[PDB]
Amino acid sequence: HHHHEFDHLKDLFRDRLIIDKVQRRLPYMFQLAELESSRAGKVGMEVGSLRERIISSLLIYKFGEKNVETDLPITEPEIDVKLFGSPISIKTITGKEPAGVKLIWTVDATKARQFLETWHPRFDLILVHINWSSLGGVYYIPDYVQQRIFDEIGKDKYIKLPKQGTNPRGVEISNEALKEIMTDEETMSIKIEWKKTNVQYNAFKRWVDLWSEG
Amino acid sequence: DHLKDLFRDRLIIDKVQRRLPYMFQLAELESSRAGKVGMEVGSLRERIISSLLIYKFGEKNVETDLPITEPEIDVKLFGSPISIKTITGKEPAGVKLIWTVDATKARQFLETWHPRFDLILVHINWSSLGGVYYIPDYVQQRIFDEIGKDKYIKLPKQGTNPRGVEISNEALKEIMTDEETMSIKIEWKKTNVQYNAFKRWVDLWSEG
DNA sequence: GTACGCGATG
DNA sequence: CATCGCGTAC
Ligand SMILES: [Cl-]
Ligand SMILES: [Cl-]
Ligand code: NA
Ligand code: NA
Repeated sequence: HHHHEFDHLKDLFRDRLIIDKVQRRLPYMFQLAELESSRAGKVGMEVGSLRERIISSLLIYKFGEKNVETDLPITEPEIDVKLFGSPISIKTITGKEPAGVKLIWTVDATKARQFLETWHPRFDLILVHINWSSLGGVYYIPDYVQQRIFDEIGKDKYIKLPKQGTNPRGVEISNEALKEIMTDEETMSIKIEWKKTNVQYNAFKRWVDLWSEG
Repeated sequence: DHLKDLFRDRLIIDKVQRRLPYMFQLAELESSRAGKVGMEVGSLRERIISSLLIYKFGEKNVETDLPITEPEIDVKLFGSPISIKTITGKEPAGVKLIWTVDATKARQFLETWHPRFDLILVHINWSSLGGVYYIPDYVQQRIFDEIGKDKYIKLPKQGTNPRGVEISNEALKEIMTDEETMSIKIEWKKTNVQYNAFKRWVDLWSEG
């Protein structure tokens, strides 16, 4: 179709046109996502679900709709999209460096410990490190990189349980494990300067107009 | 806060009955994956209800500038906080008062919380009958006073993977069916509407 | 009944 | 160190 771009993830990350489009436009697209996922200028966690659409759409752009399977139930653990049948986890995180990234959105103490004792990395990860007005990047972290680090340090150092007596939102990858998987030689990245654009937008207008018309 | 006006104005009621299902269907279409609806649909439904308030009562009288992580309060109407909640089913069940699963913090909530704010509860029942309910703070408080915190508030069940502290189904039934609660009946009829979530973004990648 | 998605911000 | 939003479906 007319919106097609003229180890598949390796190919994506080395494609010069993809690199240029991501560097030039990912900030703008992510800014539209946040403008649609906020209230009083504060961004909701649900922005992640919209950013995920944007990243899956990059895959469709390069590889074609026939080769990207987006039809995964929204509550599926980990896997967000498949590329030529191969599962991909997408994660997004804002900060000077990524911190506190979740592996599962479970807070119950018993279920969290069950996860710690059973989970290991299985899926290729696309991690977007957002750092507004500064430098971040998008990272392709192969399943085997995650497995290497997990094998080396063990579950008890890789996985951080929710802290009891606080109000958290899930089981996290440890900050040390995250930094190690992001910086492995076999991890690929596109660096991004997250420059903001003067784009505005009132979330309520569409709906007020639908109430008012006719 | 004049919310009773919305529930007594025949003309606005008619627009709500004719248009709420369509708008809520769009919200679901934009909050799904593989045709399964995400919890975040509630945040978009809330925007639709706040917009109804803006239309009925005026921009000047509806404050929407509340942080997205504010507990309970979603909007203010003539200065008065309003909680908006949405729920799908044959009857409303398992509705959250706070999105805390931690056992200790959930207990603390149980021990300290009481109803304070007017509630707009939207009961969605696709292809059947539901409604929009205005449940005044005083109705919630009266039921809470009669049955007590331990019958009104349901703690997250330990050893399961839930999402928060709930109003009990007993309490929800009582506040919904109270004589002083007002409602607009809604026939939740689906409309033929085509939409693809990814198209916008694929097209922007191509244009970019 | 019980499974589960999405991180930003004090 | 910590705080909090949003229910569906299975
Ligand atoms: Cl991960
Ligand atoms: Cl309530
Ligand atoms: Na994800
Ligand atoms: Na709400």
